[PDB]
Amino acid sequence: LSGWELNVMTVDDLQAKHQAEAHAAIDTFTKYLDIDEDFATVLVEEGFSTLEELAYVPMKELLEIEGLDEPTVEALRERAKNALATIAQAQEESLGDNKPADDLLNLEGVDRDLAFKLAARGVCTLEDLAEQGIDDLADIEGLTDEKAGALIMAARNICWFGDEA
Repeated sequence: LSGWELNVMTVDDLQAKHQAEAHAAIDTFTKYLDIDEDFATVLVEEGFSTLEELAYVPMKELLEIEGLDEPTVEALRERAKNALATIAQAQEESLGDNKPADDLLNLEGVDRDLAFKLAARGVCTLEDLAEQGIDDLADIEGLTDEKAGALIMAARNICWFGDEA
C-alpha cells in the first residue's frame, strides 16, 4: 500500500518497539564511562543506539551533560571505534550467509572459493548436493559443465551409491 518494510513480530513483550526498544540498551554501553559507573542517567533524547552516526556530531549539543573532561572524551572516542567494529562484525555476520563447514571443504576440487560459491547457491550439507542435475550446475564461475558433471557423479558415488551413514 505505502511501499515500506512493515514489521509485525512482537505480541506481548516489546509491545511498543519505541518506548521499550529505545529503553533497553544496558547491553550497549556496558563499558562506556568505565571510570565511574555512578555518574548520571543516559539521555534518551539522543539514544546512542545507532553505533554509526555517533562517529561525528557537532559539539553544540553534546556538552549539556556535566563532567566531560579529556579522558572522558577519549573514552568516548574509543567506544565509538568499538561501536564501529561492532557494526562491522554485525554486517559481516549478516552478509556472510554461507557458513562453509568441514563437510563442504573436504570434497576434492572444492577449495575455499568453490565452497563459498556453493554455500552462496543455497546448499550447506551433503544430502542436497546430489538431488540436482547438471541442468542446475550452471552459472558457476571458473567451472565448466563437464567438470560439474564429473564432480556431481563423484558426489553421488560418495553419498548415494556408497550406502554409507
